[PDB]
Amino acid sequence: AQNPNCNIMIFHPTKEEFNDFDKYIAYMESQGAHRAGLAKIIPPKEWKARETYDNISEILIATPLQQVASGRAGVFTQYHKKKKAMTVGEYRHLANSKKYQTPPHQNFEDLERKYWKNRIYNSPIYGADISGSLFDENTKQWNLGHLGTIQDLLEKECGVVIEGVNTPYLYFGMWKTTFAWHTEDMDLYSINYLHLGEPKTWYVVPPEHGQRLERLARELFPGSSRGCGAFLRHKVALISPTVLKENGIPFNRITQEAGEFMVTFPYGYHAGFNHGFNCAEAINFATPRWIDYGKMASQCSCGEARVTFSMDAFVRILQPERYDLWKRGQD
Ligand SMILES: O=C(O)CNC(=O)C(=O)O
Ligand SMILES: [Mg+2]
Ligand code: NI
Ligand SMILES: [Zn+2]
Repeated sequence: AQNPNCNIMIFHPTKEEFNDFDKYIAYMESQGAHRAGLAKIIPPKEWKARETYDNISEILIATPLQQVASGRAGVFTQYHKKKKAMTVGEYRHLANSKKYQTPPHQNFEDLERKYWKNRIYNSPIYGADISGSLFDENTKQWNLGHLGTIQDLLEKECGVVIEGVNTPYLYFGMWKTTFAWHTEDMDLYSINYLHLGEPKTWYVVPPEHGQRLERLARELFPGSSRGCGAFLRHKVALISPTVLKENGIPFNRITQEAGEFMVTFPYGYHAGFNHGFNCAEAINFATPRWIDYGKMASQCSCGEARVTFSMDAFVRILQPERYDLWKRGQD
């Protein structure tokens, strides 16, 4: 078995190897990459997502989110308070302000220490889930707005034709902006490209150990657990590496820098934070190996997680029994 310790793998495709997306994903899995839950892909040196970022300030963040924390430094929840709309230009200025900017630090490790020590005492502002793309239409390789769609994968593998579309989303982050512990909708893959700015640190639990994380989460957030049988789908809970180590949960960490892709694999729980002002683009995708994870994916039926038009069809076809009760939570 390849990659038996479930380490995060880093790949350096040639421009020749960067032409066929599906084939490269299947290559990485041949080498065991999926066992970690997360992989890094460094694009060929000749490749570019676009010519420059010089004119992005006019993108609108219609609902910036202030991420308010509650709990203790290593075990907290976050709630997203909606703020007034601002442009990317206004957001970048805010991120660079004395109140919100990255503090002085020695290296990524000192900064990680400062994040876990101090996150709860601040409320950084996140521009999340903004439909759109920053890839130039002329970028033919690994363009997240030109991937084959999950609906087309389900059609090719299973023969069924369903409604829905699959498009990317932009994320604008600042120091301390945080993504809570989660897997993707329907335990899909994701791919995330860091277009510009400061790094993003990731934590990930191997898929084969995801239930260990869930059992810890039920112990640490007991009333959330009683309220919903899949409350990590609400994307509100954080658990530090120190706490994970104290409770024997297998995990890994890695820092993504500007110009790099990350792939998350089905049922790979992940969480993380941003080091300073940045812009990432991400989209879900599927492969044939995903289908069985889609069938087995947990769902939020308490009604908090409240998910897409396109996820409806996935639930209807892959989880017909749940269909019913799940759409009661989503209506
Ligand atoms: O970048 C972020 O804020 C969150 N991204 C992801 O969870 C992802 O790409 O799966
Ligand atoms: Mg613009
Ligand atoms: Ni994710
Ligand atoms: Zn729920």
